[PDB]
Amino acid sequence: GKIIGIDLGTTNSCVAIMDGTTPRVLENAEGDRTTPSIIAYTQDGETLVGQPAKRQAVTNPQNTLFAIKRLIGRRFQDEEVQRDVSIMPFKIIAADNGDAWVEVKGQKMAPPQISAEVLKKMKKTAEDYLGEPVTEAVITVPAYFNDAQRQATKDAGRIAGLEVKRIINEPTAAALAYGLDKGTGNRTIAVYDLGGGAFDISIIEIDEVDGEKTFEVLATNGDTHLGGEDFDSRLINYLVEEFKKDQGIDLRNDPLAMQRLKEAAEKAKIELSSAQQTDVNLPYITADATGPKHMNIKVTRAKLESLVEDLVNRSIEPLKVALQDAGLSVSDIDDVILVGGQTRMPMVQKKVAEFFGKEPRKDVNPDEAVAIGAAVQGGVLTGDVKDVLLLDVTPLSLGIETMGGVMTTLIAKNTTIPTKHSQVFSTAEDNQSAVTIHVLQGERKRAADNKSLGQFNLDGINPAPRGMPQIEVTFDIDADGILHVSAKDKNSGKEQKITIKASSGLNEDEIQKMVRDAEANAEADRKFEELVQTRRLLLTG
Ligand SMILES: Nc1ncnc2c1ncn2[C@@H]1O[C@H](COP(=O)(O)OP(=O)(O)OP(=O)(O)O)[C@@H](O)[C@H]1O
Ligand SMILES: [Mg+2]
Repeated sequence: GKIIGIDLGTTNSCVAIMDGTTPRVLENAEGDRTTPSIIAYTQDGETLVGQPAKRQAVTNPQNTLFAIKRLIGRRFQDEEVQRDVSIMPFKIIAADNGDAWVEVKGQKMAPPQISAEVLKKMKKTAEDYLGEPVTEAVITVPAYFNDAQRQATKDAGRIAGLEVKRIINEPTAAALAYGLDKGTGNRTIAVYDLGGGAFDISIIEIDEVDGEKTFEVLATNGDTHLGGEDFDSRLINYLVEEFKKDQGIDLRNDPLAMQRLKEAAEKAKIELSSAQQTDVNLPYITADATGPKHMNIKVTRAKLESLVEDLVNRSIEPLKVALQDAGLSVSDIDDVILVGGQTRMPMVQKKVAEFFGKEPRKDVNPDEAVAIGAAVQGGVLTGDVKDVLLLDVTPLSLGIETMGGVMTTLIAKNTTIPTKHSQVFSTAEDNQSAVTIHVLQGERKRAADNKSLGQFNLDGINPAPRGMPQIEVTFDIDADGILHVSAKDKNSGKEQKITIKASSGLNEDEIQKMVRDAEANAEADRKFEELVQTRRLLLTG
């Protein structure tokens, strides 16, 4: 029946549901509206999830899994995974197929199996509230997730016993949450998302026309090196160096001490969003030949700000890029929305307010907006939420080059995504053994006047006269906006394919110029195409 919305976070997860017109964030059994994305396998053979796992992490470093979102859908040889292997206290391994897996108590486990434990806890939280079984869910992912990362997140949902009705990206979710407020129509917003695992900025248009409120992503980009875990690392390094200065001991080779220090550092960071100073007090942190040793280090907000200032400042250039990619000025941004617990740092809030020249909206909850928006999307699917449309359409026509230097369109401009279209082409010359698939974007009929998106060859064509071979070309744009182009020789069975990433933005100013350019050249483009036609469309070598 009902469709729950789940924010599956690097650090914390959250589940919400539509209660008629208003979404409700649901509390787990401890009373908490968020649940740590932490999974622990205990000595006695049971699996802990959430705060119970978090509480015993410091004593069970090998078998307490966290930050698995950094691994989900990734290959073991991925740079981020290799970077992750050294710092993580649990064992990260290569699966037989090369994926990044984990090993706990001799058991090899794929990331989706681990994240499924967190999603199952979100599901029971909802089932407890509703008093009925729950199986339909909208699950969110970062806007920077690729196909493999999205697919692995869907698999995690299914392993949790959920029907994954939709995946949507976290900034769009936040925008749906904000867009519930009154007076939010026909505005451009900036979603500044500083979570545990990454920084992400999205520019989203919320328009209201003929009673329908539409949500469209105009630009997005992210940086996984600017997340709250990186803030923690700066403070941890400071505490390590300070303890060496104070007592001549380097804690880095002591895993138990480093786990306690990581937890204390994060708590000190959080406290310094409220206070001007805090005390990191860790008794019996280690010992040497002269007995036990104890840590007591005062950290001021000014010191923390000095340690992470570069991280905060590195979030500004991604903002400038997103605005360039949307073709907008800061003066076009009508509201700024902060998402993510790391945006509660006063320094972050001031830097964002300074850049946009306006205070971020304070009626958006940075810890819950993503889950709320996922629940809104669920309400759209059931009909509980009316007059709301997530708008994702192609900005420009997409096609391939055919004989005579012509652009042949496979997907027309303004086609709703996801979409799939195929057309059969043939060879231009007798006994042609290969064709070149040149993928093009734009509105002109001359292939050379459009943008080239990539190209690949299909060879192995059996000898035959021109026009006889049947080459099926398929364009498929998936829900992640990624364009998949394939060419298949129907008589030989051979196929080749490429993947084309989504554009980082949609610049309507420039798109409309291109459209007007094409309209201004419409008759000239027709005459060009017509006498090329005087020679099933054909492909050259
Ligand atoms: N009051 C605070 N001040 C500063 N940092 C905070 C505060 N509260 C939480 N954090 C930090 O925010 C981060 C967690 O934020 P959040 O729960 O939004 O992440 P997430 O959604 O799980 O991550 P992602 O979006 O990367 O999947 C952690 O680094 C945590 O230490
Ligand atoms: Mg998040």
